Amino acid sequence: GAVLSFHNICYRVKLPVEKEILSNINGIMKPGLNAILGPTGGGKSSLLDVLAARKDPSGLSGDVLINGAPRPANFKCNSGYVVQDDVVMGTLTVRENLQFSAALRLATTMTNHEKNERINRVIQELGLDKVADSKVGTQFIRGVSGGERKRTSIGMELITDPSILFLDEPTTGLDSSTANAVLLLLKRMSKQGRTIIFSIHQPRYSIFKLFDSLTLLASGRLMFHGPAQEALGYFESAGYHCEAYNNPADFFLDIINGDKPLIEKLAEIYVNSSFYKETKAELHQLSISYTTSFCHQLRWVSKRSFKNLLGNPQASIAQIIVTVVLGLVIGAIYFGLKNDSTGIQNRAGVLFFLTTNQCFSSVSAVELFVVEKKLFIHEYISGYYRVSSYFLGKLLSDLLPMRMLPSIIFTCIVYFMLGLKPKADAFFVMMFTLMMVAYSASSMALAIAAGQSVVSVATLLMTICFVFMMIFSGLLVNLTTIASWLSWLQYFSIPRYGFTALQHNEFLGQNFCPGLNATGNNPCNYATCTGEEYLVKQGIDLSPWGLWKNHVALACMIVIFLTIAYLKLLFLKKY
Amino acid sequence: GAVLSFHNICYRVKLPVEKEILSNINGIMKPGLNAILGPTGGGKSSLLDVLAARKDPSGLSGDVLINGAPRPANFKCNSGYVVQDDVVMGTLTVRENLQFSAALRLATTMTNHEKNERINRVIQELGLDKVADSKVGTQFIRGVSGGERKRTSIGMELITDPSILFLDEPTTGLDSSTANAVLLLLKRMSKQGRTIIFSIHQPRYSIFKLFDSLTLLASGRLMFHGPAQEALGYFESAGYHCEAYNNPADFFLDIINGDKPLIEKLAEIYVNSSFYKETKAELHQLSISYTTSFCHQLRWVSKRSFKNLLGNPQASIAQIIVTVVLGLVIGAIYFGLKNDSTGIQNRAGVLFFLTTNQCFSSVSAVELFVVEKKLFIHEYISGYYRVSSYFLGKLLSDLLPMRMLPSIIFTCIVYFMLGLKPKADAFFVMMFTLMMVAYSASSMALAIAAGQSVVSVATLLMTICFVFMMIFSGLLVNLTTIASWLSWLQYFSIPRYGFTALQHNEFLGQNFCPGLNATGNNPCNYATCTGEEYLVKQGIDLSPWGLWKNHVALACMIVIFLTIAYLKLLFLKKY
Ligand SMILES: Nc1ncnc2c1ncn2[C@@H]1O[C@H](COP(=O)(O)OP(=O)(O)OP(=O)(O)O)[C@@H](O)[C@H]1O
Ligand SMILES: Nc1ncnc2c1ncn2[C@@H]1O[C@H](COP(=O)(O)OP(=O)(O)OP(=O)(O)O)[C@@H](O)[C@H]1O
Ligand SMILES: CC(C)CCC[C@@H](C)[C@H]1CC[C@H]2[C@@H]3CC=C4C[C@@H](O)CC[C@]4(C)[C@H]3CC[C@]12C
Ligand SMILES: CC(C)CCC[C@@H](C)[C@H]1CC[C@H]2[C@@H]3CC=C4C[C@@H](O)CC[C@]4(C)[C@H]3CC[C@]12C
Ligand SMILES: CC(C)CCC[C@@H](C)[C@H]1CC[C@H]2[C@@H]3CC=C4C[C@@H](O)CC[C@]4(C)[C@H]3CC[C@]12C
Ligand SMILES: CC(C)CCC[C@@H](C)[C@H]1CC[C@H]2[C@@H]3CC=C4C[C@@H](O)CC[C@]4(C)[C@H]3CC[C@]12C
Ligand SMILES: C[C@]12CC[C@H]3c4ccc(OS(=O)(=O)O)cc4CC[C@@H]3[C@@H]1CCC2=O
Repeated sequence: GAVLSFHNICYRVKLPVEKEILSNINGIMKPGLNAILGPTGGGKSSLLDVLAARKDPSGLSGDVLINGAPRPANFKCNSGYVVQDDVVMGTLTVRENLQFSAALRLATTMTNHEKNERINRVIQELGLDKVADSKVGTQFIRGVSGGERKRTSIGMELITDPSILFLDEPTTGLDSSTANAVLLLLKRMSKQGRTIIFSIHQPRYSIFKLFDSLTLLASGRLMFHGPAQEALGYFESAGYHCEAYNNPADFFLDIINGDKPLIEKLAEIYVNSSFYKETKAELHQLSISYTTSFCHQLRWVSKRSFKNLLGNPQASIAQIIVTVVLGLVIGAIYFGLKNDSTGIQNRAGVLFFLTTNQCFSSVSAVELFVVEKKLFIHEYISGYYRVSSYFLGKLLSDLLPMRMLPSIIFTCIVYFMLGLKPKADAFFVMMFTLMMVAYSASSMALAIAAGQSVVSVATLLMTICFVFMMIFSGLLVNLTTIASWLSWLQYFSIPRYGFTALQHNEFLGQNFCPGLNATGNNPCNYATCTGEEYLVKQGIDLSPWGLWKNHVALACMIVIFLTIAYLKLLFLKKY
Repeated sequence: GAVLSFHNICYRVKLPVEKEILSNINGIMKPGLNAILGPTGGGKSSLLDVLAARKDPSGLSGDVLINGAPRPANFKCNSGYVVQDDVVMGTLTVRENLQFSAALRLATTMTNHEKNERINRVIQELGLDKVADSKVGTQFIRGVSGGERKRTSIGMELITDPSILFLDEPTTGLDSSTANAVLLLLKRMSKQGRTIIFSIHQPRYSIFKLFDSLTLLASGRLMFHGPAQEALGYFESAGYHCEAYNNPADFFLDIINGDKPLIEKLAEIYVNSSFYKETKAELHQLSISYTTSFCHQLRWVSKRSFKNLLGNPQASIAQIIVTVVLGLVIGAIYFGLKNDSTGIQNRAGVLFFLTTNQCFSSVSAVELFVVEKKLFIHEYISGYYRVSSYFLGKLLSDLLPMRMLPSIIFTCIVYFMLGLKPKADAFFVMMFTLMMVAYSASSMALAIAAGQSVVSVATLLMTICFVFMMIFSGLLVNLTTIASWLSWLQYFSIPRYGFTALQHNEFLGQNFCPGLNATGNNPCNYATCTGEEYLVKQGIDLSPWGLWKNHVALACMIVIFLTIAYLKLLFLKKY
């Protein structure tokens, strides 16, 4: 089968400040059951990642040679990597997660019936039949414990039918007789050609027999590499005796920890050993395309995020409910506005609140998008889909429906309850304008929080930007008294465009005076008797170009921010 | 030493829907080294909690008898409980955490020098000298690994000099030769009278010798209880043989898992065993005050939260910085307001924004308070302090300084930059009013989010309430057109009181007309020529009672909400 091999592996990590993890490991793997066993945080996951082509190639001083020839281009297609920290999506069922992996990472012509057959096979083999359709962990719903979740994580890669396999701590938290079941499964599979590579913590001596090739790492340096049955012989020759300890693994790990630095002494002793010579001799003897179409990747990512949204209420149902309640409350407060000395303040207040609420709502959904960062990274480097597919899928999942909906709710209730402009064109223009401001706010939210780690800083920055934009809306300050050298910032406010468009189609045919015919017989200034005078004092144009110009400014903002978000994703250091 | 004993322990957990965890355990502990070893999620933490008096006594059908006499009142004073999930505060150093525990849970007359001596002793013994003053984990700052963190958690109770000790999975993630160090320490201590009780996952056969009394739990039922050296004899008699397996613990746990339900068969076999008779025979043979003063508990909790705030920037430094920047920006935008046709809109906008920003800021700090819920619960049931002490400590830590500060910043910048009322009394009234609204918003935040689990729902509810309150502020809707049967809600708005008080001392001596002397020669209505006419149209009283009444309404809201928060804490199911 696959014969991975490496030569002079080294690595460095930037703390301008740099360190070395993994100092100079020289070794060969083989088809069968290979292993990496060493002290925690000594270089176990690091080496596994480096072998899996999952770290930035600005540190692997050295190489990797599959069967001699360099890493084939489909290497990430032909191998599975079981992560160490359970990147399984919490709001789905187990069977749906496995369906997801099977649908994306397998062939196309395979009938769905056979995919389900394989899924049931994995479900039985991993010991998951009871929780097969249960719900994985969530903050609201307590879910299956680590055992079932980790077995889910392992199944997600086991379903891929890989010809190479990688695992990082496959049994951490698995119960003693379920870890044994897992490893007996692995050993049974590792007799058909699959080259298994994994780390492990304190295996049982029964497990220890199953191994073929063993590798000890402690503080980067390679300590031993050879068959597990001769690990004992090596240490026995180098002045140690087995019989005192009964589980070889503990004898090995105690030797490392002292049961003039020792680690270097062990390293320089190994480099003097015959195994090293055999390693060097054979080593010198020896010397992206995705599976399924774009439409399919789009379909399946969109469906998964549909399921996630329906499963998560605090961003989907909570928003709709608070929107309905606010619509009703506002319909009650300002009910039946009067064309009177109060109508101007009332109308400006209503329009400003609708606009600013449409703006500030978008933060919740972008938080739900941000928390997917690590999951997305792991799914990408594992070769699921293209970046563009993930992007458009998330768009059609959340940004399209959950933001198009509240605007319809708000207009359909408020508009006729509050007695705004009574024609139809004004109704639909209000509806469309609210849609536009919602989408633009979402786009800015994405472009700010596309590629960020922590959700609290993203939220803080987003709220700061939105506050700065709404300060320029036009209600809080009369825009014609802002100084000359600061007015230019008025063009950068989404609420400005939205609120301006809303006022322009509302105030246009209005007059707020006791009797319009003979209220001008005493034509005092500072009167605002007609609506248009109020519109002018706020600095707004009157020909339809004012309204449509606001709309096109909003559309341009949408497109620009979406492209910026896509670029921040594409160039992100996806490692 | 202490001889805990129990009889007919049972428990139930409400899923109106109920289950049984821990079915009918009957057993004795003794001074020395006792243990609980059984399959994961089979009843190991549950029993330990029940013995530790840490579950609601609506399920312990049965009893616990220390040396025969019932549980003494200082039982939570004389025992330490090492939790399973690392409730150590992430933003402190290790030595400061241990100082905290030593200062609260030990005597008073002990000189601080000796407390530090004990701390160094524990630091050496637990293997923590290197990270003794490092920083525990944080999102912003990567921190010491679980090994060091778990040793910190264990030290926090080991410093108490307890005459009884409890541990739940003391070694999960500890390195093989550090787990061995921990357990050799425990065994060495368990020869001086301390009655150690702990669970464990897959101990080594070397460790297995150290035990004195063993206890196997699998699906609630008691499987075996007797010395670890005769556990083998029991199973050997009941048709099993040891030699096939080399680590007794794995032989035991494999027997449970099948290496006609078996679990009940084992239970009914045990109840027929001689050990059961000895247990029954001896069992039938056998048959809160805090340490330090209030001032001291207050001092130390306040100091710890001081350290936490300084260590956390996103709620302490970020707020001050954004406040300064907003102060400068607002000072620039409205610079030098004019008593002119725009002054009314400008002034109302500035005052409304200041008020609503003071209101909406309080959410961050209350989030930081909410995330302390589980930590507070664990520290209370462990007998650190009184509830009132924790409450007043958190108040003097966060609510006092971090909310008193921004108001001073805002007034000192904005007030003179924007040319508001130019006397001093108005300056200080604005300052005091902003302080009051800040405190009232914080109080409502606490009373809403005192005793809540998830931070996202608390934030959502809080923002909904704040939005509903500001809708009634007076800028967005003219309060005299709200219907009769909804006006009463105007008294429930903090922004209403704050904004009203701010407008009342500002608009009072003002007139917004071209030339005041002969602008009334054309006395048209809908003019708002003087400020007071604007004040009246908004429905505000003019005698000083308007201003002071707003202040007293705010003070009453503060007191009411603080008492409500304290009651929600006190009656909380602190188990
Ligand atoms: N990205 C990183 N940043 C900072 N330090 C790192 C980074 N990667 C490794 N290190 C450091 O290198 C040392 C070894 O890390 P390593 O990844 O090999 O532990 P590990 O293999 O994952 O052990 P385990 O699998 O049990 O968790 C660690 O002490 C760690 O501090
Ligand atoms: N408060 C509870 N609510 C619901 N179920 C519970 C509760 N306490 C226990 N259980 C149930 O009882 C079973 C056993 O729980 P238990 O506490 O004994 O696991 P455990 O001892 O803590 O195992 P481990 O220590 O490794 O975590 C679990 O399956 C759990 O679902
Ligand atoms: C019902 C209306 C009037 C309440 C106002 C909206 C807020 C307060 C309500 C509306 C719907 C509610 C949510 C409905 C469903 C769930 C799922 C549950 O497992 C946890 C609570 C949670 C997340 C609720 C939290 C509170 C919530 C968001
Ligand atoms: C990176 C982000 C913030 C880029 C900001 C670009 C925005 C502000 C740009 C994109 C298109 C631009 C608009 C293009 C056309 C018009 C119509 C014109 O008669 C007035 C200016 C106006 C309305 C522009 C204002 C600025 C504008 C809206
Ligand atoms: C638009 C303007 C005002 C944005 C203001 C952002 C400033 C005030 C905020 C944004 C993100 C914040 C940073 C977030 C994380 C860290 C890392 C930590 O180890 C030190 C504090 C530090 C560096 C914070 C300091 C305050 C900070 C820089
Ligand atoms: C739990 C929450 C909603 C408590 C609500 C309490 C509020 C509404 C209470 C607390 C203090 C009260 C105020 C105390 C004093 C005055 C001054 C008086 O000349 C008019 C009534 C007025 C203004 C009261 C109105 C009601 C009031 C504001
Ligand atoms: C209340 C409001 C939503 C949120 C408000 C807000 C929220 C945070 C804030 O500052 S912040 O520190 O929380 O970042 C300031 C403001 C000022 C006005 C703004 C709106 C007026 C109408 C509206 O619906």
